[PDB]
Amino acid sequence: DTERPVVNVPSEITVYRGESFEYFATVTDNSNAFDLAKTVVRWLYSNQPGRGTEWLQYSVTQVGNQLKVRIFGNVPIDTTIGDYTRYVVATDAAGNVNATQTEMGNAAVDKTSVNGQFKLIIR
Ligand SMILES: CC(=O)N[C@@H]1[C@@H](O[C@@H]2O[C@H](CO)[C@H](O)[C@H](O[C@]3(C(=O)O)C[C@H](O)[C@@H](NC(C)=O)[C@H]([C@H](O)[C@H](O)CO)O3)[C@H]2O)[C@@H](O)[C@@H](CO)O[C@@H]1O
Ligand SMILES: [Mg+2]
Repeated sequence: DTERPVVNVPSEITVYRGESFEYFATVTDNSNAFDLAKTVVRWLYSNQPGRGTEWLQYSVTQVGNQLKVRIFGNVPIDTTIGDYTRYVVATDAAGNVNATQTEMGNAAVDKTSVNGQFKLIIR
């Protein structure tokens, strides 16, 4: 397996101050096999949910040949509204990833996107 996994995540997901939310991403791979421990939802700079979105939670569950990545949490009532770019990163059993931190950063400079990138919109 040299072929990377593919995340399907909505390009925008909208959450609301004071409310709980739940959205999903799904993941396929040519090998149908994954490293779930290395499948995460994170911001650019580190494998963390990110400043201003520390309450962004996720879980990863395999069902058949797909991963189901639940993206969920409770938005604090006093969170800053606006847009937050975040990433679903998946890893196949062979260690291929859909996007690396370096690919994410280069896309950010160039005003573009990588597979698994999404916009978290807080209202
Ligand atoms: C601080 C800085 O300019 N660092 C750049 C770095 O820039 C970040 O790149 C991100 C890529 O995921 C985003 O483009 C960040 O911008 C936004 C975002 O997440 O979309 C803009 C939003 O308007 C802003 N939201 C609010 C409510 O202010 C968010 C938010 O501050 C952050 O997500 C943190 O929660 O930020 C952008 O800041 C990137 O361009 C790299 C490339 O190497 O270079 C510097 O590190
Ligand atoms: Mg693969």
